[PDB]
Amino acid sequence: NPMEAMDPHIFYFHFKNLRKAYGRNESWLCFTMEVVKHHSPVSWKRGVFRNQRHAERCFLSWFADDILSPNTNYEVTWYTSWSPCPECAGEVAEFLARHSNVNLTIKTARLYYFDDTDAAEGLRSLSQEGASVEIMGYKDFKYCWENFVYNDDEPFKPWDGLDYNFLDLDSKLQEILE
Ligand SMILES: [Zn+2]
Repeated sequence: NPMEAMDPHIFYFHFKNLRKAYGRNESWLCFTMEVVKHHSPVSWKRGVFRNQRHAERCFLSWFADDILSPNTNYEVTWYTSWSPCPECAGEVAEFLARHSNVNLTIKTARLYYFDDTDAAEGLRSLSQEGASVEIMGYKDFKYCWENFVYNDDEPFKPWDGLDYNFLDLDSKLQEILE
């Protein structure tokens, strides 16, 4: 179901942190995962998810059906193009509350297009369930380029406005969470 990496043009298009930019009708989810008991990690998995159900649900389906074992722990990290929608966000926090051997860190390139108060709550329900929510910065984009993109060993070229858009996004995110 999931992919290993994505085409460089899909990365630069869906992961540009232009807070308000339509054309991104899909939601992409880069993930990395560490499976571990009570010592060091005994395995790991990374990959990419696209919308085809949202990309969030395509993860939880694949994850539960193929990976989740009751006597093992999971350190999951998400890099999403759009921040998770209210419906998926609630279904993740419900998963998080029932599965304590899973910890999630969500980094998003963007929040939402409109100021939906609905969406700010799902982002809060997530945080209340122990999940870590943050806005992707230069280092996160750089990390996704090197790990989830067929980059052909080309450097990550940051776009104009990266830091400025992240700054406006991290501001709005912090107000949501507190
Ligand atoms: Zn969603």
